[PDB]
Amino acid sequence: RSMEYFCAQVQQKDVGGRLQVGQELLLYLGADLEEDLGRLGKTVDALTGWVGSSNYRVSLMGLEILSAFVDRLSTRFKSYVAMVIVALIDRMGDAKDKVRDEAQTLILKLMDQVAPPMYIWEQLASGFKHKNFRSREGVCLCLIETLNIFGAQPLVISKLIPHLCILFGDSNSQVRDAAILAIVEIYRHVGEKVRMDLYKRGIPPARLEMIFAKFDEVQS
Repeated sequence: RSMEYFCAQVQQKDVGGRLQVGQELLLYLGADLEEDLGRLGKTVDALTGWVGSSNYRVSLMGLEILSAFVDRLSTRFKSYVAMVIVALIDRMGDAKDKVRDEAQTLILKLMDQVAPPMYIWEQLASGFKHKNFRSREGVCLCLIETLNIFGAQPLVISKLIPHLCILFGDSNSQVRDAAILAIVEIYRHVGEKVRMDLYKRGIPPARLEMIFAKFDEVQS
């Protein structure tokens, strides 16, 4: 079976058959894919739709298939990053823990295998303002993981800080706390110049004092 075949199958109106279609595609990926670039794009497009699904089995299966496409395409997946990242930001807001986790894992995989971490972050940073509080928390958690896996050298820290500053004021404690963890982890990697930066961000004084208390407690 071929790409023409899978392109048609993943676009079926009958969603009920997505798991069966997906399993076949997964086996196929594991085993031309790139003989028609248009068809490859339409297939990835459709699977990005599957990631959207409220059925966790389908969203997970879409994530697995996209992950397999990343394994086989590497930097040739770059053209799909924009739309995949939008879907991933939404998915990080999913009610189901495993789904949120697999969404985050794929985002990190893009930074490892498809394009430099900052290229991904230029798109991913849009998620900081998403109107799902779980998505907002997830973007912060991605930043922490990015530092844990790739370090701070690949990123332009000054473009990420202002987003965290907004999230210090979030309506949810879990989002504020994740943003705080993220800024403190930036501090761990970059050092005292992060304090210098944070004085120029318009942060209210009592909040800034609180952030610097967290910095003082960085290893205590």
